[PDB]
Amino acid sequence: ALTYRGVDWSSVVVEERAGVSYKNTNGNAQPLENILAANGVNTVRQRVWVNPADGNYNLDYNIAIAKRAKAAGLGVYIDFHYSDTWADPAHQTMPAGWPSDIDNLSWKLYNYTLDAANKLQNAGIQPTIVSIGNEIRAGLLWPTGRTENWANIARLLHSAAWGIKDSSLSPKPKIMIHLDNGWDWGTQNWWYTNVLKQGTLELSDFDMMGVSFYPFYSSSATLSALKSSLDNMAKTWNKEIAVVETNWPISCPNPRYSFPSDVKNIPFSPEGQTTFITNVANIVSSVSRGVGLFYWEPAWIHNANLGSSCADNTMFSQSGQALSSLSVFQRI
Ligand SMILES: *[C@@H]1O[C@H](CO)[C@@H](O)[C@H](O)[C@H]1NC(C)=O
Repeated sequence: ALTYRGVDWSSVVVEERAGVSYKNTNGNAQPLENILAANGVNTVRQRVWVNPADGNYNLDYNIAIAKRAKAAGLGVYIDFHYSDTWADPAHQTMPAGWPSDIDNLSWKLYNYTLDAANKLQNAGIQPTIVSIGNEIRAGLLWPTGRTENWANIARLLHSAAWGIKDSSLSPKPKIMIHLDNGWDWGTQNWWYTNVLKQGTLELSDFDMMGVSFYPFYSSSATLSALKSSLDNMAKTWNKEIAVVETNWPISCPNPRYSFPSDVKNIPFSPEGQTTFITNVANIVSSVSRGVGLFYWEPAWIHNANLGSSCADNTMFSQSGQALSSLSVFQRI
């Protein structure tokens, strides 16, 4: 049913360079991209940073792994953070060297996006999806695009979108706007309504609405709330929808927040991951134009808790072997 069955495998080269040797469920060594493909994955998400000091996740880093994904028959979803480091609702740090005034920043954002798009094209990489920003619920490129400067945000997003549209990418990618807390209809509605009413960024400027959906940052993240929120988003703007980030723990000794009521019966184990992922996938599929699901960093074994309060959210053993839960992508 789902058009996109994927995972964010951004850390792949970082882990291989750290000595990780990935193995299939049979226990035999095999390139990660091939393991993913063999398990049903058809798309990989990758975070792109502007000028990270150590080079990890910069454009060259992404082109190299995108080529590998392409060779494994996997489509590529480019996630522009528009920052030199992690971009999230609490951090949208201006890339070093970029101007702060809206006129010039908008132009810089356009140039950067256009440039990156053309470089991807020249490398033979045509991403199927491109998000202009990562979880920009509180805006982007702070403080210039910090909420509530809806006028600046809409303008910046318009420039980013057209940087892609004016590029040489062929075929062109679907343009996505990504917000966190997919279950929170109030915030989704508040954000899109205020951004779209500015008159610069138009509905026709983008194609997809992506949301993050995690069970360990609030008990309000129920499957029912996700369903209702996505249904509302679909009926209001009728754009393709996708859960672009999600996790389920195989181990969670002491959570910082209570888990959502409709998932408390799901065990912390590979079997549990299979159940949770399949259920989230089917919630998306039950939504008008719900087309994708992406698990976040299933193979980052050296960062098992993946920034959450739960101990282990990966889908691979500490020795680098794919767990039984990875084949879930063959059934959604
Ligand atoms: C954007 O690129 C154009 C053409 O290369 C250049 O003239 C302009 O100065 C750039 N804008 C910014 C703010 O970098």
